[PDB]
Amino acid sequence: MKNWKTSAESILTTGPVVPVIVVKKLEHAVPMAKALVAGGVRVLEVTLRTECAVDAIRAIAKEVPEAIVGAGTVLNPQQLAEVTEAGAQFAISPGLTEPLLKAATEGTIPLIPGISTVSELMLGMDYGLKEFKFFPAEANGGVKALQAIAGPFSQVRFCPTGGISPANYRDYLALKSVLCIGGSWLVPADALEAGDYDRITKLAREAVEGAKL
Amino acid sequence: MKNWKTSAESILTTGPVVPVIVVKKLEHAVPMAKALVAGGVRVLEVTLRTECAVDAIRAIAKEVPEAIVGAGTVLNPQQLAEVTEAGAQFAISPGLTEPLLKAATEGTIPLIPGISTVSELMLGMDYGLKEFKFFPAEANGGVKALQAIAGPFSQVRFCPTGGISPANYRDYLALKSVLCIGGSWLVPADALEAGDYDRITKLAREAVEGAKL
Amino acid sequence: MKNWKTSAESILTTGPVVPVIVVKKLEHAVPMAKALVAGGVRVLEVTLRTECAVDAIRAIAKEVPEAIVGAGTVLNPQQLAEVTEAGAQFAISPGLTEPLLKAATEGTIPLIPGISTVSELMLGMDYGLKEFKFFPAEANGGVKALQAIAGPFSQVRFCPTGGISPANYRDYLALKSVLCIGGSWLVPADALEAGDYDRITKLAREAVEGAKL
Repeated sequence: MKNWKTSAESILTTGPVVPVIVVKKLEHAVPMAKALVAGGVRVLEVTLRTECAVDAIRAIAKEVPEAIVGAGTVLNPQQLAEVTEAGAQFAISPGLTEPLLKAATEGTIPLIPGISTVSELMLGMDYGLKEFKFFPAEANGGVKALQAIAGPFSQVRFCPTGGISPANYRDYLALKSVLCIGGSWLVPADALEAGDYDRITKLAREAVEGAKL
Repeated sequence: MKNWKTSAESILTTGPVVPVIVVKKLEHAVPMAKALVAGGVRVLEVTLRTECAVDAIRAIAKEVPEAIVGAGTVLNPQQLAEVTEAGAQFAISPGLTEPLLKAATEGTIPLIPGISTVSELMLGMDYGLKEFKFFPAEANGGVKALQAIAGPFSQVRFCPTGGISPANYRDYLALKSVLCIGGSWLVPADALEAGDYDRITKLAREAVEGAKL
Repeated sequence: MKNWKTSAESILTTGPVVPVIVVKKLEHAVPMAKALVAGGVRVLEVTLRTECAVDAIRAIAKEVPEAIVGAGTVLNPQQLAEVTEAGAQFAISPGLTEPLLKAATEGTIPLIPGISTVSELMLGMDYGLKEFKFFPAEANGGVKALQAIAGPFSQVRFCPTGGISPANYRDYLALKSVLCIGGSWLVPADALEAGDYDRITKLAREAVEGAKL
């Protein structure tokens, strides 16, 4: 993608786990980010699901240069522009649309959009995309659905998200078409409150080590 | 929606159950409508699946003005225009398309379209819709699928239809994102054959009572 | 379809099984095709998943006149034009897109595109299509998903492909909405590589026989 200095591919190959973060209290954002990085996890997807999401991205971009912070739940060009202005290095959407694909490919940061069907995948491919999220992974029919969906497209790569846990992420990572998975367990909503970051570091370290072979 | 004097939201918040109606003999339409209204069920989806469907909508709008009569299985702008002219107060589609979303938003009655994936949901959201049918519910993976799909979208509301019955409607109604469900069991064929409209009134009454809490 | 001398329907009604072919070695294409025809299987889908695919289609169209050869994995107008020029009698795609639907209906050969949802089906129906692939059949939820999806569309017909084998093709063929199925087992990759043509003829004959009643 000519307008993207950082490729979507590089974002996904950084590590085997991309945490799907929901941040309710802004003050927890930076420490949380540092804790994840200290555990070996650098690509951070801050979902636009709370009022302070954009401000958390901005704060993490400024105070934690060691993170590759991005946005999640980007639903339209308007939000895409807002997270870009805030410093997102990448954007994730749970699905795709023509206006979002047009705005993203014309913009400066990579978009890795979710798909659930081959038709949706083909529409992203019409805009030159090769990297996608497979969301909701389990609900779309998990590993087997993903193996079927990917069968006719040898060059495509995914980051399945949705119902993935330490119990099954290895099943996904074993696939040739999968580069990494998205998960919510590295940052327990209740771990935030009270200032419990060592817990988060530990979980991240275990996620990374549990991913090998 | 600026062109819609009756909102899509008000159609779905009217009651917990929207009967999905397949009218084979025109003469049954009006008495069936009155019987459903007597039992407290007023939002009536007359599917464009039988030859007399548009005539039933027109007869119900004329003889049972208190019912909120609408059309179902609306597949394109041409059908939407026909049911609108016939007196439909709302239109339901099993899936969505851009010309259908465009024609609907340019028109006078609300469209509540079905979606099965987040991408389809996002395309509806680009036209500013917030109310959707989740069809076919069970085959799309039922409750869990809907819970995964709805997780990143806090403002959207659904009316799941497809495989819902007394056995499981409460499961769907309990979700925060669900306002009502679509079902076919309120109008049994044998009650019509018997002219036992009281059976239909009773079933509607039970559907509504069984939905509380 | 006015620009299609051969209807999409005639393609699907020719036989109960359409082999999904992956030809790695160009030299094996013609005798493979003759072996399938000798076993009673004429509609051949040569997928655009190998470098020699378009040449295989050309060689089969010229040399095995009793075969109805077409292309598979057609992803955009460019590929459609190319297989059209090489002699394909039909095109199959794993999903659909407006550009693909528009180029196909303006063209000379039938496109039977795959769908997974009612919205995808409706988009195809906006361009006048009545015949579709249901891909990936099993991952989409198999027979039940297909039954639910087709319930509101009495005129639509399908060719399910994806996870279908002798163990279950009968379950699909028994549906009133199914005209035939697509499968990969008649042409085992290892038989094509070695030139086991009597084996291929035998598998084809068993496929056809096992499909009755």
